[PDB]
Amino acid sequence: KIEEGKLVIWINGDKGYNGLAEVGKKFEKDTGIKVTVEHPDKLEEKFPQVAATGDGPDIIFWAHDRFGGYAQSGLLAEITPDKAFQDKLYPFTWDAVRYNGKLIAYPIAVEALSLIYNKDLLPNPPKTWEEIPALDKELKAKGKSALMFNLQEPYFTWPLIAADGGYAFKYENGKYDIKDVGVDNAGAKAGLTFLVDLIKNKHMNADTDYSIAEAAFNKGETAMTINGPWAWSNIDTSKVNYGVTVLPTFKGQPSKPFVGVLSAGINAASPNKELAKEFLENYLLTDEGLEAVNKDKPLGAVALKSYEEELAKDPRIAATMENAQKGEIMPNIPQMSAFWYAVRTAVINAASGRQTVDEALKDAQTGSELYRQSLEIISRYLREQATGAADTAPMGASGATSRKALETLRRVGDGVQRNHETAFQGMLRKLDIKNEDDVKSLSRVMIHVFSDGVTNWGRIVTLISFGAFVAKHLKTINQESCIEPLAESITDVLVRTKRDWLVKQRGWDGFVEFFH
Ligand SMILES: COc1ccccc1-c1nccc(COc2ccccc2C[C@@H](Oc2ncnc3sc(-c4ccc(F)cc4)c(-c4ccc(OCCN5CCN(C)CC5)c(Cl)c4C)c23)C(=O)O)n1
Ligand SMILES: OC[C@H]1O[C@H](O[C@H]2[C@H](O)[C@@H](O)[C@@H](O)O[C@@H]2CO)[C@H](O)[C@@H](O)[C@@H]1O
Repeated sequence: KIEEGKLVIWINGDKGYNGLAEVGKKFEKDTGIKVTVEHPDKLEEKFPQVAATGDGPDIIFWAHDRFGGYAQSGLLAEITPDKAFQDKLYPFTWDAVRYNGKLIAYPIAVEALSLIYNKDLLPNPPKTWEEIPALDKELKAKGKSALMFNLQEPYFTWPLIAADGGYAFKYENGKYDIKDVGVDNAGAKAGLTFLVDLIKNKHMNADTDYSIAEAAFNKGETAMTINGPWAWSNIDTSKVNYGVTVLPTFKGQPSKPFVGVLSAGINAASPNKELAKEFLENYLLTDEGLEAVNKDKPLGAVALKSYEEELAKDPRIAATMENAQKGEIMPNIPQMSAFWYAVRTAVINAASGRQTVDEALKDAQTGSELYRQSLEIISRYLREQATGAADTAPMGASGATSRKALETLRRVGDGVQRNHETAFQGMLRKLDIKNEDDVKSLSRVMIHVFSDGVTNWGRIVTLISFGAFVAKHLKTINQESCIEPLAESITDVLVRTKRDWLVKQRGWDGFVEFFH
């Protein structure tokens, strides 16, 4: 479906897309291949939908956090640069784009938020978040405000939520404990409560978004903002005497921004993969290519060592790296999209007063844990049904919920398979499942049948029960390796299509209560 002999690129509208188009024109001059750069709204949400049907751009740019989910869905081509090329970029940038041992994108630049301040209003920035209410009172008396930043995207509030101990997925001993989510701990509550109190005390407004905060800072109305390197170009045009510095501390601890590596992935459905690799390696990831993008909107600390050696001399880049070192590189696990949606809703609801901080972060914790919790129950049920023996591994975090949900699923799911054996057997025979490809075909039908019907626990149990019925068949035909992917497929469609309803039921605790 993607046209051969051209390149279509998607990049966010806050990045240097006109500079990127200049690199595309240089590519066309040599090869005669036209390069079209687009910046659609919500491109990070559109890409997984359109690429799943074989459509979409040839190349997608986004921070690396979204790319593990795309790679898990088979939407990205593996990238295999030679050693000479790999050595030109910092190794930690390649680490950001590695998923299941394979490189799935080219790293471009390292982005971290910093505190940006107007030196003409505030010659010295505040070192702590705690002093911002008094600074706002002093500035309000002269017709100014202390701080405005985007409150609609959780990326900007995360540094404050993480400062006193909030975390997305625990990281210790060089590994993630994906079962350990920290969005509703005391640290996360303290940071979000601080933000909500700034709004309650009229130091900030819940409706402030990217455009509003940018306009206020660039017009000299607010003394400070929180933003990344891409914002510096518009501040330069405004002529505000600005500085870029370390984010304020909270409870004496540094603010911890989630660090993104802007990366370029190649669509697995592209018939232009070799053209895309040539464009990215030999035109974009060069001093001249990155300089073209950087001159339109600054990239941050670029992954290309030769160019970064020059950019690192800029005090704004040193401040960006200082904030990056105090924060953490984002995970790229497929559940990052769910974590971001959950925290986005939590911040918006707490800031507006729709939910208290406790209610908001409890829902965010449920939403963030949903995939792993659902897979634990569904995988265990399918495998024990297929083999006749249960998994001996400990349940882990939220073990009581997992154990009680599995006990409930055994009672209700066994009843579904018993009573509906006729239709289940008839469907299993019509599907003629013999291998991995037949399981993938079953999964596509399963998605639309499940999604279009009514949302209730009885239909959710039927979906999972049919999965167990298929798992028994897979065991019989020596295709036991197909059971875990089937469990992942069932988990995917459940948590993706029914996300809001599942969170509203308190997840699997609601299921246990419903069938008590
Ligand atoms: C109060 O209610 C409850 C309380 C406790 C527990 C359960 C319930 C409950 N509450 C609600 C419903 C049901 C039982 O529903 C069924 C039980 C058995 C069969 C059907 C349905 C309808 C149901 O189906 C599904 N529900 C949810 N997710 C999925 S994903 C999926 C599915 C579909 C195709 C695939 F390839 C793979 C998977 C189906 C599905 C839908 C229809 C199906 O058969 C239709 C008849 N065919 C069979 C084949 N034969 C040759 C011709 C006649 C079958 Cl077998 C399946 C598995 C499906 C529904 O849509 O409501 N139970
Ligand atoms: O707000 C959640 C959002 O955060 C990050 O997105 C950043 C992006 O990394 C920056 O390059 C810039 O565009 O600002 C975005 C925030 O508006 C994550 O990369 C993204 O996945 C997540 O949804």
